[PDB]
Amino acid sequence: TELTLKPGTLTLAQLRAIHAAPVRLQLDASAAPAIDASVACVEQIIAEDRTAYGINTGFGLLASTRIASHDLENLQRSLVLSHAAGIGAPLDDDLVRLIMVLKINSLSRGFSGIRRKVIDALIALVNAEVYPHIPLKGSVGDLAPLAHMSLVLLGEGKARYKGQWLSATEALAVAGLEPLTLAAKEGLALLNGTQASTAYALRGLFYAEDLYAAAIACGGLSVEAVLGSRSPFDARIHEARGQRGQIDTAACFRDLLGDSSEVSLSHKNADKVQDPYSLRCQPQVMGACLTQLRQAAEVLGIEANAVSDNPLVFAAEGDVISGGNFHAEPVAMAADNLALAIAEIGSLSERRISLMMDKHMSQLPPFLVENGGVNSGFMIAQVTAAALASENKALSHPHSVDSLPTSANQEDHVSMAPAAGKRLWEMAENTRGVLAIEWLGACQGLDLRKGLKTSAKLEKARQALRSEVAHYDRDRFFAPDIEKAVELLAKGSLTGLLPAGVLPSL
Amino acid sequence: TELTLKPGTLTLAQLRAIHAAPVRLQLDASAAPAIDASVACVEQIIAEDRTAYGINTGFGLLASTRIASHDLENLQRSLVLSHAAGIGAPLDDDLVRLIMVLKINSLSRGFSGIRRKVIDALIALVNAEVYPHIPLKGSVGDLAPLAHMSLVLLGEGKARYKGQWLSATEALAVAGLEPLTLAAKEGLALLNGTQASTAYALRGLFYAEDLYAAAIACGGLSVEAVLGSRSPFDARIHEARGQRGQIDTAACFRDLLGDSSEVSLSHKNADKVQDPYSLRCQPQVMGACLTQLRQAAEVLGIEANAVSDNPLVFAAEGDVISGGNFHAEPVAMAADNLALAIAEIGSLSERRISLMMDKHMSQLPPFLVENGGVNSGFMIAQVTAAALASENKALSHPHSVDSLPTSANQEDHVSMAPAAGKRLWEMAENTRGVLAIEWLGACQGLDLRKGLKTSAKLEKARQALRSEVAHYDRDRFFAPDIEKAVELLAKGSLTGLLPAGVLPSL
Amino acid sequence: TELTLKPGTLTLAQLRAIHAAPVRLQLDASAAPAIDASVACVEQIIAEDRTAYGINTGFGLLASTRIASHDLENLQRSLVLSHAAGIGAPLDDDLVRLIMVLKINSLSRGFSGIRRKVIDALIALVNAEVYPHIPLKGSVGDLAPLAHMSLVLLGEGKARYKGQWLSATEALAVAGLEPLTLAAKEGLALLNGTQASTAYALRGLFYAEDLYAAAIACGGLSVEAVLGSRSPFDARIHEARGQRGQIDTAACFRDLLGDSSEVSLSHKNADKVQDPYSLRCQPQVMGACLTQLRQAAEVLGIEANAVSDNPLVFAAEGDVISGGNFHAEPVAMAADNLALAIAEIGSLSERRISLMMDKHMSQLPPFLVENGGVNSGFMIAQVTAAALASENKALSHPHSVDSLPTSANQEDHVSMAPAAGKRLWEMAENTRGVLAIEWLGACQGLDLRKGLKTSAKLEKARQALRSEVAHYDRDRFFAPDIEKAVELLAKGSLTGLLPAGVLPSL
Amino acid sequence: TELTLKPGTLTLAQLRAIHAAPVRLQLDASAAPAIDASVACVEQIIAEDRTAYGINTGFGLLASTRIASHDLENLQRSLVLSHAAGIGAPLDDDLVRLIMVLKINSLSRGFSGIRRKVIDALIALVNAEVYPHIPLKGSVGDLAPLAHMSLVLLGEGKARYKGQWLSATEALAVAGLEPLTLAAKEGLALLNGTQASTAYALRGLFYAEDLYAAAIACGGLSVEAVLGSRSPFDARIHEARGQRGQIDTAACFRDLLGDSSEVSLSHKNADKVQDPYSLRCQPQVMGACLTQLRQAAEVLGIEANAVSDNPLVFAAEGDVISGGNFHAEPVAMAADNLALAIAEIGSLSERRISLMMDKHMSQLPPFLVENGGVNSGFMIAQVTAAALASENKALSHPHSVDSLPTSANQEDHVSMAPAAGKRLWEMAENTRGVLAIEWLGACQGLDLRKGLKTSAKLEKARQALRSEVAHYDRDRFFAPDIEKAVELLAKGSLTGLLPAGVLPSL
Repeated sequence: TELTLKPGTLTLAQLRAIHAAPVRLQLDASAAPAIDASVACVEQIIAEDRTAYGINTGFGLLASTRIASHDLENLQRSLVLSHAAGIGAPLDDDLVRLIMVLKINSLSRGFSGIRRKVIDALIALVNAEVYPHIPLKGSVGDLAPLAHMSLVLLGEGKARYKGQWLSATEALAVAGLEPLTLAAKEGLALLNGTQASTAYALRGLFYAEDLYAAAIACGGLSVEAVLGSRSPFDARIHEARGQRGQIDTAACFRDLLGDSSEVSLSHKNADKVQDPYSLRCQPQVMGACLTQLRQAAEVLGIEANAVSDNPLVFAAEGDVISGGNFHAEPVAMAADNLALAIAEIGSLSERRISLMMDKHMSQLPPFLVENGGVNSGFMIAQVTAAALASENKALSHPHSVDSLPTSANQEDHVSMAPAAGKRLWEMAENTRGVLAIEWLGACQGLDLRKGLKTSAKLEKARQALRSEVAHYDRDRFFAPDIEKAVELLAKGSLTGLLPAGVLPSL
Repeated sequence: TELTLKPGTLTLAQLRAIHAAPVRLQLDASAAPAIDASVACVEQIIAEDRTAYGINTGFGLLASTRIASHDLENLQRSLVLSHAAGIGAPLDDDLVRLIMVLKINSLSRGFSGIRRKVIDALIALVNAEVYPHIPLKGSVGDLAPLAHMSLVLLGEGKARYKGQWLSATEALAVAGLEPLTLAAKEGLALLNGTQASTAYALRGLFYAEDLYAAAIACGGLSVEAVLGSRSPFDARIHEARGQRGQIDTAACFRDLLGDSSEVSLSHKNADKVQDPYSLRCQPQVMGACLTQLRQAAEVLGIEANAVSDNPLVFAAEGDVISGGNFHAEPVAMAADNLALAIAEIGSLSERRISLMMDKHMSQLPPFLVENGGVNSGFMIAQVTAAALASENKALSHPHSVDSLPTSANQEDHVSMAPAAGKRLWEMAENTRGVLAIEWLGACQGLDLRKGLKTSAKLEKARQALRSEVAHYDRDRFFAPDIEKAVELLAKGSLTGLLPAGVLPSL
Repeated sequence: TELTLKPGTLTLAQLRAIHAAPVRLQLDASAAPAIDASVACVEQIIAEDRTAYGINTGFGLLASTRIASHDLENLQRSLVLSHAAGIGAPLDDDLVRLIMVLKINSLSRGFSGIRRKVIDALIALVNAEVYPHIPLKGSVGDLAPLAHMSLVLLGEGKARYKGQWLSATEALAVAGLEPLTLAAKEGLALLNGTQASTAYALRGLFYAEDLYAAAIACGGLSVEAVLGSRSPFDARIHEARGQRGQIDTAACFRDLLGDSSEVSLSHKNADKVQDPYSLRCQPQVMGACLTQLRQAAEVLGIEANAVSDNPLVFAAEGDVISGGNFHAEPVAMAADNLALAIAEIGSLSERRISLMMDKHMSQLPPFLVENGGVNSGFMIAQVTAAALASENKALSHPHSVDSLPTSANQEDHVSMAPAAGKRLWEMAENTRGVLAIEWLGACQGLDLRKGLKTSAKLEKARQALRSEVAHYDRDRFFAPDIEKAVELLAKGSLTGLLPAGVLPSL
Repeated sequence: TELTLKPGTLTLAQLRAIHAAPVRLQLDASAAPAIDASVACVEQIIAEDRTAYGINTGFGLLASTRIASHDLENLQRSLVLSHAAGIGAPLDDDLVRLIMVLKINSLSRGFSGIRRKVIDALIALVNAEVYPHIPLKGSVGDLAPLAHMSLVLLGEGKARYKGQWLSATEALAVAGLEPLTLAAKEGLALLNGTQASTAYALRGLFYAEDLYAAAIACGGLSVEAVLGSRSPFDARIHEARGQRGQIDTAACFRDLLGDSSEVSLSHKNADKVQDPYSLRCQPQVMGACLTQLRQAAEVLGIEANAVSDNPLVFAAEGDVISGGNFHAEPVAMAADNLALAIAEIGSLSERRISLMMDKHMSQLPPFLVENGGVNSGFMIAQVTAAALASENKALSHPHSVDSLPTSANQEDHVSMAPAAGKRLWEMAENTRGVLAIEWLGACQGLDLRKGLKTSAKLEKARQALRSEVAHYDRDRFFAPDIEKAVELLAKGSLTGLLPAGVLPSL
């Protein structure tokens, strides 16, 4: 993607694209005025020998002590070095890229007092596909990960280029840069903010959306496999409840299923025995999940565009004000909200798998295999789905309700947004595995309705899976089939079946 | 309140009023057409000897077995009796009233096929202030509590009138009624639905709103008590982040605090040392809480108006359709969302109490008492606040992520909405106790700034507390002071200070 | 019970008896030496004008400031008054009695420096059945509840006698007492300690034990009702695993079931189809629960006898030492351990109920009723059991992992033991309701095996229930049957069937 | 380690050694009788044309259908292939080795009916250091991971040798083996069992023990750094409480600290101001943790030796019995117990870090650095410790309280032991990072007490860290210091300071 960025206007679709693939960006000309004007306000404070906390002061004893020039340049470097105190595995380059772009976006709104040259150095790194090392853990909601990113600007730390670690000076040279020296306010502008928290949660959102889309297709396949009814999806039921998420979800099921299929007609008014809730309550459960993800997306899409550093520079009035926008509470809650959605998408899918395995409910052979007292079929795949779904219950415990006071009680309440967002990634792996197993089971069950077809889009879902995984004719090593179905889901194989304009970023 | 109900149009303010106090209601004339038309559709199915699941069938063996008249009347009674299988403490009358009104509202939209006479019998009970016994527990999201309510219509169960338990026949007579006999579809119309789940969560919402309002006033008092700054509330900071909850929250703080007060001016540019986050990040944390409660309120206000029984009768087309609107998933998630807000309101307040107790941070005597090596002052009240805030972490664990399959796997996924909503009530007691202690502490600390006043609305908060609880001059039995402050908060003493149009139902 | 107490030697059976019913106690003569000797050590410090923290110092500025006599008497009173800062519902008298006896026991070990006269005043209150008001909440693990108890000794607060609240002076007079004045160290000896935390957790233990016992009988009934096998209980299986809890649990099942019964013989080698895990894995699951409760009981039985105040007086060496025995961490963990046991007893029972409702698994009519397309039978009782079991998952979240720093970070890590123990009470109500429903279902199912009997002890369980609740012949109001079964379980109706010497306190 | 295994007698020290490093094992001669005798019992059933579930039956339709020879060999292979349905990252070789040895141990007790040749093939793989691929996820407590392990015996799947993946036939050849054909009962003997669950939890135990040991040394360093007292560790305090974990923990602190040190003497009766609980309540909190880990270790050490497959063969009586020993409930609870210990070790350490950063409490410069309004020192390392400690609260939510019914409700209650154990690994990473930061901080703080030494063993802890990480003289890139301290802890640098015979496996 090639982006001429109007700061503060990134959409969720643009954020998904940044998360998914490399970007080339530059600032729109309209960004220059406010960026340069907050720098000029900082420069005027210094030229006028005024003292402003977080501009030309120290910290602590010196918090309203105007320290001298000399000390102030070095102070920026000391802040980045000492604050780069994170730990844990390195983030992958896609996430590092997203964090860098979010930081560029926020700074480029012109309230932070950082030189346009420093912003353009971050842009050069993005454009060169040079990604600073950022460790996963340490932020309480994002001094440490943002300090690690910023090290490379100073010629410290390391960065990844074409999958290999480079020294910061080699990495800068790849991007056409040499090490920079920071000025007043720039250490705080780079280190204070919510961009790591927000990126972690946005990744969770995009995963939740991918899983929602796949679950509409998988659930439609499972309805067909067990001769379920389309009547639960009737628009009038959903209008009468009035829940938007459910209305839009039922509309997606109707789009994928259509009014009837060869399978449904071949079993006619089938419906003589009411469907289980894991089928018939899909609009209600998946709709609640959709509302939850939309809740979270609204908060996260704002936060991606937020001015989140401190103190803020209001050049139009000539004011520098210390507030609290670095506190990532809304991000932490958005991530905890997303956990409910990822968990319940998986729970409902796991119950549909269980239904398909139950001969009294599925109208299929037990465990979806012919010769069933000699073959186990899908029996243990169903157990794997149970294990994955169960893990998500404990993982749903909220992080936004915890806090510890850091630094002699001044940092006396924090968000825990990073932990909240990061756990969504593993929840999403769990739900993706459940859905992969459901996909496998429903395609197997439809195969056993010999020669019959489902709807146009659900046949595309069958064809996608059968390109890699064969019908289960007799017991064979099961796990490679699950692995392949998971990889197809992770690559977005089913996402394009969902109607446009339903999910926040799609 | 006197209400001429247009079904499906209840507002959150009206729901708060129903929850708070008795009501007298009647249906608007415009409700009659659809109510009577879905009854006529049911009557036409029976007159035409057609068979329709959930109208004139049995269940199970007989699910598409048109059973005879005789059996069908008795079947309604057998359903109510057998389904009234709840357990636990009786609900209070305010909550029973809310459940009854929600059921009236939903049925009166005309999609359920229940006689207007049966709806008007529920209305007569409400109007007579006769409240069926409903036990707290048993629903998985609301057959059992709604069956208990419905017993009284049949002359079974018991009901409360002027605080005393009456037999159902005495209770009906108070309301001008005699026992009714139910018709086709009416047992399911009464028992299926989400009204208990929704009422439990609405009570949680109203509590969360009450606590939000009180926390703006308490936090403003604490800012003043410790000589905190107003600069964190500056509108430009909040506009620059762009989070609506935070913008509106900072506007509330500015309204209550004003630009300056005698206390703030008497300590002038005070601000020489940055405020702790529990003060300066109030817009960010309380704003995240406000967004969360607004999230939940949107879902709950829709659900209060929802058609939530099954099967639904679409008289305009002549269709009866079985779906899943009884599944309370969105309510369960809304309640889990509210838990985050109630917990974090309390956590932030508890940190402000801790700040006030800390002589290095408060600019007040340790533990808010004079003669402090002989007097303990607020030391153990602060511990009580810690205990209450801590309990809310475990209580925040979500219920919406659990389910058990009931009835031979047909009821194979449920919401757990009742448990999700009910736990909010105790969370709210915990946060109310924390805020009561904060109120006490900040008024004590302001008293120690001898003769100085805070802003107009915050002085009203001081006066409200000091009408019941004196300045703490020397150690005395502490707990009665906490009890009185809690009761004042529970009665809404501080709610009217908040600007109108901020909280969903206010 | 009449007890001549050798301090520090209370057994779990004695603690159960104290919890269950009134007591009359006196100290054994052998207690006097150490009690009076630690008082004499305190008196010698004061006579020698020495200074000892927590004996004759203030707190804070004065922590190693020997304050004068005068101030020291008043200081004790100020501590009790200011520390009585709890909130919430009053504890019931049984729990208050247990707390008082635990405090008597701990102080009477002679390490606390409190006059024997003050200990004997607490004993007089117990013996007179006069129970101070103690509010439920406020301790973080037990200054506030122990301060509330202690108020009555000073003629403050209130106390319950024959179910009515009395002023402290009337309450003291009932016990033959007049208000006391405390001496050096006595305020801390009364207020510091773990007795409320320990009592809350002991109540949880006793409930868990009661539920374990009832669950062996209910599970044996359910095995019989569905024609399950006795082979899973064979001692050789359990010896081969080697887990003690499971060995002892299987021995209990064999004792209650016997080698065969009329029902089992009438269905002979029945066993042709393997039993579900909720039957066949009872030794494994219930055994894990038994080990967990034994874990907790070992810790709690020690803590009931612990010296838990501070500073401690070692009269034999002449030393007063400040440590940390008031920290209730081990109690908090014991309570969290008990939560796992209470939850899993309930989960396994709920699955046995579900099995009995499933015609494909139970060999009984669906929902345990004859005429089943017209009668719903136990269908909604099973839903109530699901709701109760589900609630226990969230309630199992541990409290021992939380802490907040109280009082300017000196009280910088606390246990949250009170919250951990108290939540067990509601978990136990939930599991008791599940077991009540299982009891009802299995007796109903056995009735449907017309004229057949189970084993001697399981017939006693049937007779106990059928004395209050009839066979379910046709749909009727269900809930009163659940209520009666719960009350029978709460009264210990099934406990006496379990072999002696299995459960810690039984 | 070279082991002549007496089955069923492995100690926790031996299990630690197996987990830590390669092993060479053979069975003791005394193992042969029972192994061969249960095979002969299986052979006698087949020779006698008897039918025995799980020996010579099918499953399902055929569960008491004696299927023919032919089908029975192939049935073993079909079970392994179809059951190898796990997903997720491959286990590391140390854990695979532990699982293999636990399976060898359990089978070699002679109750499973599997040929000694098959056991010796697993032994050959261990001895050759050839480790089957086992994916992390899928078991609900261990068909799938044990099926994956077993694939390699049949010449399927893959195995790791010298860090590289080999085909199963190459891997077998490395071990001197060719593919095997399984006999009656052998597929179930290999696949049923608790060895993966038990290995996952044992790894958690060993980590918890390593962290306990490191935390005694780190906490002793922190006591010294802030001039804390040794009086809290006095044996008489701990004897008077009577909790064993606390007694043994205080004895460990006394051993490492000694009666006095140069630092403690140089500050003399220092003690004039009481230490915070994070120091003075170390015996109480760490002792509760020790009891918890000992609880868990007792259960896990039994389970490592358990006969956990099914059905079991009792050759002495000639009986084959189906029970439930594959249900890993006790392991799941042991793992949840360990979570409390790992969490609270980390919480207490994080509070000691916070104490060291607080100039009002530490008697050290703020943030442990000289020149502190220009240098940030340990400020953000402390934030990293807060983040890690906080994550452990949510991760402590129990898995043993969840279950889903798998396979048409026969598998109707499961343990979730694998998830319970696996999450301990990440909890341990979190607590290890906290302790690494504490180690760094306390060594820095002691350095600032110029030229003074602590005790003999605590100086060894200082020397170990200072071999890799220098004194923090001025701000520098912080994170590499944390990384090095974590690696030293992970390698057991501090474990050998703890007295022997305290921790279960040490």
